[PDB]
Amino acid sequence: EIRRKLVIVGDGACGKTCLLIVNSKGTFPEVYVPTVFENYVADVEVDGKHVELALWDTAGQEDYDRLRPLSYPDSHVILICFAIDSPDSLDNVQEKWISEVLHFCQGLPIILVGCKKDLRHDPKTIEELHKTSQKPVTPEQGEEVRKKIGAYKYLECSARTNEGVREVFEAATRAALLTKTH
Ligand SMILES: Nc1nc2c(ncn2[C@@H]2O[C@H](COP(=O)(O)OP(=O)(O)OP(O)(O)=S)[C@@H](O)[C@H]2O)c(=O)[nH]1
Ligand SMILES: [Mg+2]
Repeated sequence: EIRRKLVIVGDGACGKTCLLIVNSKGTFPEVYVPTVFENYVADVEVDGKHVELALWDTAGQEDYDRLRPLSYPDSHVILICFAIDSPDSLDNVQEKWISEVLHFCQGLPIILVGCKKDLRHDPKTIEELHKTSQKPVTPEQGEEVRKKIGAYKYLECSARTNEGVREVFEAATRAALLTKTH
């Protein structure tokens, strides 16, 4: 039995829990419950190998800054997430999340994950951001941040539509199988 540990971090409401549950359970949560700390598990098949990937969900809320790092030890891959309909959430990837991850997870592969990809072209979302002179995050913007934080890959996904959800955890599992070779 091959076992690896994934930890997902990023701003509150950036869409971490919905990504984990859609990958592992296969249904979008009908109701929104802010996370404190939860652990899931998913069978991931990449390159003929079956990996039991432990999904360590964390609190994006800054009120839970203190106890969040208890999730990090013995991690094999880190997903730092942001919401594509929130440029501010991509800022916090650089301003908060990379500093924390690097304090506790020296030498790990990081996948930068743009969540809520379905909201980029959402006419409702575009109109609402345009009111505050904001635009949804572009793939080029995520690509530059990926490069600046030294993230291995940048992947865009939508838990809502299940677009690019599998590609996130397949890349994460491959990365985790390199981090530890036993
Ligand atoms: N449109 C869209 N909405 C999403 C998606 N994923 C999550 N959401 C919405 O965003 C909100 C936050 O979802 P959630 O996954 O709980 O964020 P989180 O990062 O876990 O939030 P927290 O526990 O750190 S406070 C919810 O209202 C949910 O419906 C997505 O892929 N597309
Ligand atoms: Mg959550």
